[PDB]
Amino acid sequence: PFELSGKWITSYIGSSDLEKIGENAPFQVFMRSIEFDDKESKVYLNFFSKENGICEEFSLIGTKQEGNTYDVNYAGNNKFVVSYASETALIISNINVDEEGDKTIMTGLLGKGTDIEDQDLEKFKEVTRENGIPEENIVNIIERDDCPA
Amino acid sequence: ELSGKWITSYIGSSDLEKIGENAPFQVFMRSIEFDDKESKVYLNFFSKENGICEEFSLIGTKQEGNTYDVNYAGNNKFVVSYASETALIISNINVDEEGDKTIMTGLLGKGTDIEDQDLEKFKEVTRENGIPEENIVNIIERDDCPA
Repeated sequence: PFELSGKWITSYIGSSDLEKIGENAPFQVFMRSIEFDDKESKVYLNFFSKENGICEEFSLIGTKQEGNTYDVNYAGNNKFVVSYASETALIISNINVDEEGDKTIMTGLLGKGTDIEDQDLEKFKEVTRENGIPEENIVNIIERDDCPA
Repeated sequence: ELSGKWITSYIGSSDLEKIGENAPFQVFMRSIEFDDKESKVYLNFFSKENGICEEFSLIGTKQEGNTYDVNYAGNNKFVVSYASETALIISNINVDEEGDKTIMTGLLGKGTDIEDQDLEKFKEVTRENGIPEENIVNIIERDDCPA
């Protein structure tokens, strides 16, 4: 029986728009935890993000929708899905439509800490590729995560 | 109401090396939801690597006819060849990285039982996709993944 809730840190993130994941951008998200409240059809996301160089913590709440989709507001409108889940990893696929109306598909490999299992990385790279996102559009987040645990 | 939980029974492939153990298409279905209003399909299942189970949640979009496009270990295009209350036969065309096309078939169920007639319709749809009877593997025998 898989436990999806608990501690989750971001390892890598891929994006179809490089403007959304660079330094201090809205989507260079350093995850800390995700909680799935299936009874109340919600999801609780806690993470850090840099703005003007300093770490800023977030606590959002998303509502479960059609299929395995999750709706959440943050730098536009998001609809994310957990494309993969194993005892060591979680791979999220997300679609953002910012305030301007531009659509960006993103992906992320989350884990239990700073130690990556290449098996989960290959799956993450395979999902990223399927979303038509190129390898040069992948950023290592563990090397950039200097925010508080 | 062809929407609900569906477990894999048998799977047949034109490349036997794809449905083998620790292989990508050795899929242990859990649920399939068909959203007609929004024109989409939702697959929820497991697979295996180094003996460990891995959950997958995919989204596919309806196309011309009854074909659906969904990404998983390459680009797929499947059809629900047959659909009754006890079974769901799926024909699938997978095109991986190398561009290596593979034809597949899957018999889905509700629990542990398999009716002789659905099993039969499955073998008939299989032979119809140009797939040898040898290339059929029993998938419920090895489904020890979580419920």
